[PDB]
Amino acid sequence: QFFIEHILQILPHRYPMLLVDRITELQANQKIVAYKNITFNEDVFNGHFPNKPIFPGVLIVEGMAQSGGFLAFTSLWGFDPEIAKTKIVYFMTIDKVKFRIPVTPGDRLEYHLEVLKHKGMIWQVGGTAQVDGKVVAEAELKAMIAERE
Amino acid sequence: QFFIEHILQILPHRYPMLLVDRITELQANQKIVAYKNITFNEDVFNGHFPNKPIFPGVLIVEGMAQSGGFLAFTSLWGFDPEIAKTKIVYFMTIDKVKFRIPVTPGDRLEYHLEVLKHKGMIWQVGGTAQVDGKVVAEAELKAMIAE
Amino acid sequence: LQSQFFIEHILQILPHRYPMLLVDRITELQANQKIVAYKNITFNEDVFNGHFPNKPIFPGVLIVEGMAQSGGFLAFTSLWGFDPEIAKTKIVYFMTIDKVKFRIPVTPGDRLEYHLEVLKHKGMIWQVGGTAQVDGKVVAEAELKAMIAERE
Amino acid sequence: QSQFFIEHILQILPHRYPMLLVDRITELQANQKIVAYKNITFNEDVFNGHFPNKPIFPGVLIVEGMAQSGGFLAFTSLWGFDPEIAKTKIVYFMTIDKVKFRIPVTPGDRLEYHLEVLKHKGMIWQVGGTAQVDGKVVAEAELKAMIAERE
Amino acid sequence: QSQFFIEHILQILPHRYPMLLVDRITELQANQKIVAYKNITFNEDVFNGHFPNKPIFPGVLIVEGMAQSGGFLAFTSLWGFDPEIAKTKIVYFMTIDKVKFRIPVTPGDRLEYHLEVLKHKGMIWQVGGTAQVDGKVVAEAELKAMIAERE
Amino acid sequence: LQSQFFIEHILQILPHRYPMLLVDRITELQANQKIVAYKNITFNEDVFNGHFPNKPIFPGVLIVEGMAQSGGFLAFTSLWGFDPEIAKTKIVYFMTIDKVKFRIPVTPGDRLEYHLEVLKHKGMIWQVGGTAQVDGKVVAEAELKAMIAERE
Ligand SMILES: [Cl-]
Ligand SMILES: [Cl-]
Ligand SMILES: [Cl-]
Ligand SMILES: [Cl-]
Ligand SMILES: [Cl-]
Ligand SMILES: [Cl-]
Repeated sequence: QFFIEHILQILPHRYPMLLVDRITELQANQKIVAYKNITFNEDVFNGHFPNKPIFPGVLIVEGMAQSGGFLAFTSLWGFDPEIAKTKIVYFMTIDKVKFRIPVTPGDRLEYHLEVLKHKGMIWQVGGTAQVDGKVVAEAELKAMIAERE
Repeated sequence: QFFIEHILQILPHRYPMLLVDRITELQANQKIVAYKNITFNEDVFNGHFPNKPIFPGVLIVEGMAQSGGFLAFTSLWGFDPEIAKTKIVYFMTIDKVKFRIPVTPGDRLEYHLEVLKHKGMIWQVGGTAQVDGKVVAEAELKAMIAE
Repeated sequence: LQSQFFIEHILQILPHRYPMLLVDRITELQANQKIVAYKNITFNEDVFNGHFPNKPIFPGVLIVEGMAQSGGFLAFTSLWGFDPEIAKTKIVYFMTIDKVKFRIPVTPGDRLEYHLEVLKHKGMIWQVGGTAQVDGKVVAEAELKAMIAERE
Repeated sequence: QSQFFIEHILQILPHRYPMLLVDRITELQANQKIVAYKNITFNEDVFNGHFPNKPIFPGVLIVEGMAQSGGFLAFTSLWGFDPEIAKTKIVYFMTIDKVKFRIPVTPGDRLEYHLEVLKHKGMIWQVGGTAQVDGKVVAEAELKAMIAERE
Repeated sequence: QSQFFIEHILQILPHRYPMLLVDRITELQANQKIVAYKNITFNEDVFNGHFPNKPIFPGVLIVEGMAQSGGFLAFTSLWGFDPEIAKTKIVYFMTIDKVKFRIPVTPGDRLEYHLEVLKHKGMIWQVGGTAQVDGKVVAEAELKAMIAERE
Repeated sequence: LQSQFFIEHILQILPHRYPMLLVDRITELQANQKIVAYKNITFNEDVFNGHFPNKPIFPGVLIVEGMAQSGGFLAFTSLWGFDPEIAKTKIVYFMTIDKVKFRIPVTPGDRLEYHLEVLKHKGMIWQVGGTAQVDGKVVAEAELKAMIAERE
């Protein structure tokens, strides 16, 4: 399990684009289960939408991407902050995205990603986003890990 | 239950000071149980503290005051959005608060409040704030509803 | 229906608001066919504080979002024309997103131009596909299916 | 020293925007008392939600400002003015008692903190005092906070 | 009235967060002058980038506050405290001149705007004055605005 | 010293940060003489929340700020070329603003182009004057004097 502090040392993302609060499950080269809490106290809700708070679907995808990248990175180098700073995880494609249920404040947005296939630095992950056991979204993504600036 | 939509119709608090996401239990003139999710994606963490996100203890208290306010608006006027939209809430007193465990991103901050006393618009309640079944804080407070 | 709309008009049709209204101006609009709009990218946006420190890159998912909002404007006005009163009773919902591909990173100073075309539409169901471009170059491409839903 | 400005507060207190609620220190006696203040203006984010059409500086933030006042007094009383030592320290609230709000604080108010040390041992400080506007008391509070090395 | 609080300023000026830069009106003489102020606190977003580790209220925002004060003066002089009519007008500023900055403004400062009508002909208002902190002239500037119909 | 600089470069020269860095890219630069730069204007900027609701207008005073920052970039690079270690120790202070005229309101979707020339300069004191332009038209005019000083 990894907490926000650990996440912050692996991912370069910061406020307000770090969308993973905690990692509950992690199997190298296999899968990951992480989540992000959804609360009203988030700036996005001011505009999406007034008097009707709905967590953006694209951000649910961004959350799945971040989880997948965290998976791809730790599988290769484990918990290594120094190496994390020397790498970039670039998302090339995203496909098969489907939104079934709206995520709102109060929900625990859980990400479930598994490694579909990986060769070299190219990693393809897929899975779902869930709230209390039900699939609220699904998607497949492909990332490329490379050397930073 | 009362979801955020409902909460917004009763409490006048708005971003970034509305600190209750959902109401799980309510019993007029008795008690209320609600909660707020804590995530890194909240502006308060930029300054509290950099590299060490800790949900402010005073905001935990504010969240309990708000939970008690909801119970007060409802015990008073039931769920009546139009009477509510004309009021605001003022903090009167806060006492006997203790912080046991720090609340952080990933935590589900559950509020437990019971009414200790009340007269007219002045309400006194007390209880705790809990994370995964454990008490992270205790407090008592008195607020006033006003036109 | 005109073919050019400014932020004043976008605000009357779309429900999105700060910081999630990612379309600044509509330059071309063909009912039931296509729309060409754009969003200016500037460092002065909160998103860059966290994506990323010292290296501002506009989130690929937001590029898609801007594409969806552009398509939503096209879908709505393709049916009711510029009608604020009705627009305020409808909300465009996207059900799917496919074949998204990011080719070039978008950065402050860029003029992110959205190019969406109507692949299929029946009733309130709209399927759109297209690209996001900067200086005539494709920076991303996507396909999305949306639903014109009732706000209440 | 007895007077300190925002430059000095920033070097001592760990708090940062939008949670640094002390703008200036007008006087302080080591291990004894500190007088400081925070300017309240409409141009502050909390006002968007507290409350629309009626800007009222949150009561719990006045308490927060008093605590930070105490923290500054605590830190300088232990290590004097030492930024390098202070940069890795954090401050945890332990308890809050007998607080009472008497007058709403609004934009244009100069919120003045008055804290006195009621007891302190090691990293644990118990301060007590008031928040004043135009020489009048708007709030009272007693609180215990702990200075801790960040780990 | 002679003194207007944030509540009143909100009903007269269209400006909102984070561009409403006047917190209270302490003096107001129809067609002659106005004295108002805005508190300066660290808890303001602008200090995040102007400048990190050195909070200095932007000079262009001091002029803005001065302009806002001039506008209130002009509007109230024509129709008094009338929120209803206020919503149908705009105070378009055409020129700014002779502005000099003497002392930087920092968190903890009380920025007091001192403006006076230099000329009023038809829908054109010319105002000038200074920004002061604790009796000291911090900035001066002249501004010209046009009263028009809100669209 | 080149004549085209991007945000990553501007970030390494000017001390300004969000939400007060109002220059996104430099398109032209002549040491000690002139500079042409620009800032993209988008609805997705916090300042529009209050200036004004339902009618986004980029504040005129912020246009002068942008002109000053472009000037600042000119001054720094003229003085020390592209030098991040030395620039990092400085800040910029406004001294005077003059002859500012606001001819056309700037709104989301506009590309605010700054055109400044060095009127006078000696040491850390720089005096510049020029215009702010949108699609070839003069949107604003201004003259200003600024000083570069150690953050001490
Ligand atoms: Cl959505
Ligand atoms: Cl705390
Ligand atoms: Cl991205
Ligand atoms: Cl309060
Ligand atoms: Cl300045
Ligand atoms: Cl303006």
